[PDB]
Amino acid sequence: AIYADNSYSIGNTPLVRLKHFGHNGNVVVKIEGRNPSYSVKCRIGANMVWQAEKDGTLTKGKEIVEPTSGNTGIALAYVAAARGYKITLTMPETMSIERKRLLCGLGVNLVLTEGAKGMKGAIAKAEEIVASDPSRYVMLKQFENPANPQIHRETTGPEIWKDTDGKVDVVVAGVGTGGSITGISRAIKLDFGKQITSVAVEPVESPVISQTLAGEEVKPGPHKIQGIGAGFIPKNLDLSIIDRVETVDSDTALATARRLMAEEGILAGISSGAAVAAADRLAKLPEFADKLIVVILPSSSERYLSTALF
Amino acid sequence: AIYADNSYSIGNTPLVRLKHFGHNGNVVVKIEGRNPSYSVKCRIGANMVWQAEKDGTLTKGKEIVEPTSGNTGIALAYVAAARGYKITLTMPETMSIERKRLLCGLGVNLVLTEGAKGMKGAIAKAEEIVASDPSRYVMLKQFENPANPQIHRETTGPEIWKDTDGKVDVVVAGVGTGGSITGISRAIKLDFGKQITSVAVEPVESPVISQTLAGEEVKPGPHKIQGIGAGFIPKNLDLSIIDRVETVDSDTALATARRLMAEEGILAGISSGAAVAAADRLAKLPEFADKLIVVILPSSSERYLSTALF
Repeated sequence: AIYADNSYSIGNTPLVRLKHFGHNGNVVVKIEGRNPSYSVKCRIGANMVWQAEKDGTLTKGKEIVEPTSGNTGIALAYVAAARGYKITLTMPETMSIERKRLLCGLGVNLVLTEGAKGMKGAIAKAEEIVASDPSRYVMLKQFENPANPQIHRETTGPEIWKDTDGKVDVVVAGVGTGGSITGISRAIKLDFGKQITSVAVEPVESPVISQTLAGEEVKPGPHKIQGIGAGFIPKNLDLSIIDRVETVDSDTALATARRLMAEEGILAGISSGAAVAAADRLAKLPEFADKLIVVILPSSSERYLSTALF
Repeated sequence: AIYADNSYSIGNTPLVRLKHFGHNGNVVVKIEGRNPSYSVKCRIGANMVWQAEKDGTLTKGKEIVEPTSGNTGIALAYVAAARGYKITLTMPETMSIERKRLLCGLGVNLVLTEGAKGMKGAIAKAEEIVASDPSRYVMLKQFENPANPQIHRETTGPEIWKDTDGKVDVVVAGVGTGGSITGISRAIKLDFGKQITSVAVEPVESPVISQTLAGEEVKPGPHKIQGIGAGFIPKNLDLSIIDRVETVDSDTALATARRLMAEEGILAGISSGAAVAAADRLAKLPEFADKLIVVILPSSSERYLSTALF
């Protein structure tokens, strides 16, 4: 069991039962912080690169270009270093010094865009760089790349099946790309044939999945629950497998993350608090009393030291 | 496989083969960053508490008091929160705001000592608090507590045996408490009967193990390789099982940690770079050419963002 590089070490993350949430230990958490670059995204960083290699879109000498400095950026940086690809990440010039230093540390070619242009500016610039030499540059496209949910179908979902001996009844996950909830859900429902309840979590400030499914006007808004609430329905969110949508507000998500730290001794990120708050709400409905609820905690706390968490 | 609290989730950390160090892949690293609170110390935080419980020194209502804010402090904070103990950590008032916020986040009662007094002040204060109500307060004493090396004999060492199918020939580890090298060494040499080479790593700036074994004057010095080089021989360093001592300087340790990041896509801490630099030196001696060298990387990189690493 020696990994040939750090990309292959993804996953096998542990399940920890919560003591101060749910009812008689019905809430259980999957610690995705225990990963090569400390987020759930390492699984997709790995698989998107592996997949582009197998299909010939990524070859020796080609360079990766992605508009991200979040978990996905960090994940692709580590994979690119592990597997010997150059990588450029585009991002607004107003990003954190810590994040700059971290990505630069991982050997990323950092391309800062105009502050004023925000995400839009960074995405446009990524596309511009690719356009300039399409045979040289490859954008992996986390929101739409099927390799994203597929890795969760092959690893994250079977890990949950196995660690629960098939007893999982409910999976609760925040939605960014939708990869986690989609892949996990397909694994449990389709590969293992169990009719669980799949619960998507989104910010009440930007409840676009809830609005969409209700046939209402889609109205995104700002929130502080980083990693989720992208403000649109991503292609990697298979709405067909979603049974339920829970909205959580930023303050509750933050307070819940602090509670996980101080009461459970679990170092999770803001989105982890959002996911647990939703799971805790379900866990205290009588309908979920005898049900084992498994919650994805996407990231670890030291990543949020600069933020409102602390 | 559901842990009853986060203390039980320790270990099972992965081995990753290095591409840009050693010779024909003879250097392999154990990623101790993949742990509940992101260091090797979580194993001892867990076991010292478990052991004090089993021997009746830690009971419901008693409070932990330790002079540490490093990895051990963070480790005990998470265990104390997971298992429902109050904890006070003493530390110089000049410690980092990040570290203050992190420990405070974990629900620690932080006791700041006089800047001028440094470590000495914090240790004295810990002892003072314990003295004031010895039936209330318990100090676990990482430098001398046998539960420290014992956890490494029971988990870390057998993990290395198993992941290498008994092929490990050399274990390289930096020494702080000496727990890692001691426990691992006892496991492999005594429990599994293989005559490996155990290599302690210390800073050339404070080479007290080298001085001691040579019968020379012991002369500690400041260095930046955090986690090692305590400036004395700790009781939990079993010198009997040490075959070799490698000294590494701070700059090389730092540059080596940056190389691990940028060339291997491994997010390790300063002491991880020190340990790899020593292993790389051994790995390029012909005597170690056909030998599998396993190196402990104690911590992950985001813990060193404020530091000289970045």
